[PDB]
Parts: sequence; structure tokens; C-alpha cells
Amino acid sequence: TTEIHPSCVTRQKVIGGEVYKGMLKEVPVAIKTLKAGYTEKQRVDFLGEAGIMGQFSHHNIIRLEGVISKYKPMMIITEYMENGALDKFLREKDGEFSVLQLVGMLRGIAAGMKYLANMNYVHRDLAARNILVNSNLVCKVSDFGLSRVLEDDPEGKIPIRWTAPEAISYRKFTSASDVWSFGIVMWEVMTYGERPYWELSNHEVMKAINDGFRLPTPMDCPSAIYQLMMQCWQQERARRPKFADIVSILDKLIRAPDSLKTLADFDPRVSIR
Ligand SMILES: CNc1ncc2cc(-c3cc(C(F)(F)F)ccc3Cl)c(=O)n(CCCCN)c2n1
Repeated sequence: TTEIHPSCVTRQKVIGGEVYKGMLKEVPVAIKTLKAGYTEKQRVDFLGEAGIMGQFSHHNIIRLEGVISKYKPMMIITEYMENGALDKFLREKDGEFSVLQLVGMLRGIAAGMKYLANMNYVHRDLAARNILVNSNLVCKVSDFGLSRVLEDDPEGKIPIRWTAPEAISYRKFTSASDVWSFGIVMWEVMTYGERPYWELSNHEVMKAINDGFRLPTPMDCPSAIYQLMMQCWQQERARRPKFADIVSILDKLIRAPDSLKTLADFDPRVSIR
């Protein structure tokens, strides 16, 4: 990792220790701080995140500019993504993109995830809230925090309803549980940030999934896209596509965009006579 001198960094606005938007000697950056009195574990997790990010060089993975580790407070400095987190972005831009644009976002995320998987990195917390969007509509995987627990664990919280059954039931997180999560992200994108499973409780979601229920088709969703997210949600990991398969399929759909005009039937929850 590049060590950056503090005189080269100006913090400006809190966008999230805190996360600031700032300027780096000038390019816009995001800046994550570690406050005084941090523990050894905090330091290893914090610098650990920078270490992992520094190992990656891919269009669809947030780029590390560098770290401040020789001076306090310590900082991680990344590229700045002008449109912020994908979940909030979709919800504030409801209906404003083409289906081709939405599918192109998902291709970008899948390409990032394929790279992570092949670099032997399991994300464990893939969700639209952990994807960032730039002014070219490029989606990039973010959140490489080391210290993550599944929420509601008897023994950062990973939410149940984005997580694959095997990861919940016996703590088996793999690139195949990340594919499950990616299927949920597909549904988030195609619904402009609808909350998966609505007001169902965690227990209700888990029971539904184990009984074979799956999220219904988004409105105006290409048949091929719904089929692909459904395959991501196979109970049996071996029947899920790999990210390599997902990228291949999305690339084919984008290159033959009339393929996306065939829509999955939408089951209307209310009909009007
Ligand atoms: C709004 N635009 C914007 N642009 C770029 C970033 C980069 C980071 C980031 C990510 C990592 C790592 F590792 F997780 F990828 C590390 C360090 C940083 Cl600074 C970040 O935390 N935020 C804030 C997200 C708030 C959304 N809940 C960003 N926000």
C-alpha cells in the first residue's frame, strides 16, 4: 500500500471513526479514520482492510489511493464514488434508468465478484448497501471489513435475508454463498431498491426459503434476468451458477439487447377493475 503524507489530504464533509469526503493532492477521495485508543484487533482489522484492497486491481472493485499509518489518526483513502451507495441511489432514482442500464450495473457487480472469488476472497456481506456507484454508472464492490458477524447469532452485522442457507445454518461462507447474495442484489437492482421479503421477520424468511419459496418477479423484469436470479437461489450450492457463468450470461444479454424485451410475467398483488 502507498503511504500518503497527511499534508496531502483535506477532509471536508462526513459521508459516514468516520468516513469523510475530501481532496487528495487534487482528486476527490473518501477517507476513513481510526480514532485514538483503538485496540490491537481494531488496528489489524482496519489496516487489514487496506491490505486486502491493495491486493486488488479491477474496474469493479473500489480503488485504494493509500493509507496514513505513520501518523494518527490513521486513515484509509479511496477513490470517491459520486453517486454513493447503490441501495439509496436506486431508491432516489426510482424508474429513471433503462433495463439495459440496470443489467449493465449487474454485469459490473458480477465482474467484480468473479475477480474477488478467483482471488480467493469471500465477501460474506454482498448487498446493494455495500456497492458504490460513480458518475459513469459503474458499480464497484466495497466493504472489505474483516470483522463481520451474522445478525441474530446466539454465539458489522451481516443480514440474514441476503445470506445463503448454508451460511446461516452451519456457517459455511464461500463464493457460492456470495452468488446467493448476488441473486438478492439482482432483485434489489431490478426493483430499484425494494427491501427483499418486505416485512417478513428473519424467522419467516428462513422458514419460507427452506419450504421452497423465493422472491417473486420484479415488475418489468426480463425473463432471462429472473431465471438467472432464481438459479442463484438454488438450495444446493452445486446447482448455483459461478460468477464466471453469471458474467458470461449477462454479457450475452447485453450484446443482444433485444433478448431483454421478453419479460417475466408479473403477479400483481392488487388488480383494479
Ligand atoms: C459516497 N461516496 C463514497 N465514495 C467512496 C467511498 C469509499 C468508502 C470506503 C470503502 C472501503 C472498503 F474497504 F470497505 F472498501 C474502505 C474505505 C473507504 Cl473510505 C466508503 O466508506 N464510502 C462511504 C460509504 C457510505 C455508504 N454507507 C465511500 N463513499
